[PDB]
Amino acid sequence: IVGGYTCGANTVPYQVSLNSGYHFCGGSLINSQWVVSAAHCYKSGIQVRLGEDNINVVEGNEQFISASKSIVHPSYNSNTLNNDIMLIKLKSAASLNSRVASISLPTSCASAGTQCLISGWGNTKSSGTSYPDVLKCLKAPILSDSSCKSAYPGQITSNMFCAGYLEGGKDSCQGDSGGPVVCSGKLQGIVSWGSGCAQKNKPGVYTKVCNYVSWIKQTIASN
Ligand SMILES: *P(=O)(O)[C@@H](NC(=O)OCc1ccccc1)c1ccc(C(=N)N)cc1
Ligand SMILES: [Ca+2]
Repeated sequence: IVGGYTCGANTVPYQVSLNSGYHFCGGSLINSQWVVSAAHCYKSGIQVRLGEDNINVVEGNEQFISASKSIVHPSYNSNTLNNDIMLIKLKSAASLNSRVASISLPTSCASAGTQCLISGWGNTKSSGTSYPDVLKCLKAPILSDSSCKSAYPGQITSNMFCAGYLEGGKDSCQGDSGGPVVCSGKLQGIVSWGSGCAQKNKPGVYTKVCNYVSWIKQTIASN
């Protein structure tokens, strides 16, 4: 996160760190045994890390649980990033408590103008490269389908929305992928792509999670 602020230890109880020896992506816990993230973050050997604030230090509230499985969206296109969503079932269920908690799924899509919260451990600088330790947060608005298309002619599908500031200066960045965009308590977006980070007229682009609620629900009922 570029241009955001330090969240405060465990104030985003649903934020997940995906680690394969090092944090490579973020995620969102959606129930005792499942995490949603971006399908562009798939690889094998993922250990979900819940209860994290500083990812380089054991501070006491973590649950590190290996992935028993991952299901990348059947229609994921890595080239276009259309359908950038994947589900991660945990080896063991997590103990949910005030500091470790699941986010609820959307029953409706959020519209343009709705302010959300994007969080992650990704790069903070659009200057010399710098990765943090503790979770950064950014409050930011979903933009209009039209400004988003105007900003990326030809690349925005119906499962994509933009969120951010066309002025530049605040955005998500490398390493933030797969993590949350929560608006009014609902996980509405998954951090997916953008052109550079925090640049003028190039906002963050997010998987429109409301489009997948049915697939998610059906997958968790059978896996
Ligand atoms: P994420 O992996 O942290 C990152 N996306 C990533 O680099 O891969 C997708 C990609 C597709 C096409 C060209 C480049 C990258 C990411 C997430 C959010 C932003 C952002 N500016 N909001 C940037 C990169
Ligand atoms: Ca930690």
